[PDB]
Amino acid sequence: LHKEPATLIKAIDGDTVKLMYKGQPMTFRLLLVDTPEFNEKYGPEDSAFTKKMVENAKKIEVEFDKGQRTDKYGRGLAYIYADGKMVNEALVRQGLAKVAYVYKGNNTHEQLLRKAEAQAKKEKLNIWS
Ligand SMILES: Cc1cn([C@H]2C[C@H](OP(=O)(O)O)[C@@H](COP(=O)(O)O)O2)c(=O)[nH]c1=O
Ligand SMILES: [Ca+2]
Repeated sequence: LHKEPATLIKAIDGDTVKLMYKGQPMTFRLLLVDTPEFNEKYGPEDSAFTKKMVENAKKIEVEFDKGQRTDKYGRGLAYIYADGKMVNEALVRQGLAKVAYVYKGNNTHEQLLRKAEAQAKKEKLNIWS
């Protein structure tokens, strides 16, 4: 897998963000995660968390997996990095997302995220509290 450049256009919610990628606006859906919706318990806190992480980054990167790069809604499916730190992993590690939507051939970081979920859950964070 390889990191590629992108720039923030706007934070949307916990697990989607609008980025510029190869010079075109795209909504990205974070691979391998699922955040509570805004109206749900922790929904505002998961939006805040992603928004801060992407709005504060000096450098946003996009990393596609080995499988499909866009979902059925036209969202890009990637791992997103903010100053070298994976947003997908960080949400999970903070108990603001669950590992979810694990499809074969787009699952390179599954075990990494599962480990982070186990630590969040051990720490009773947020959705595990
Ligand atoms: C994360 C992800 C979601 N999706 C689709 C499946 C779900 O379909 P349905 O809309 O039919 O439920 C939806 C979940 O996204 P949200 O959690 O953003 O709603 O996005 C993929 O197809 N591939 C993926 O890797
Ligand atoms: Ca969601």
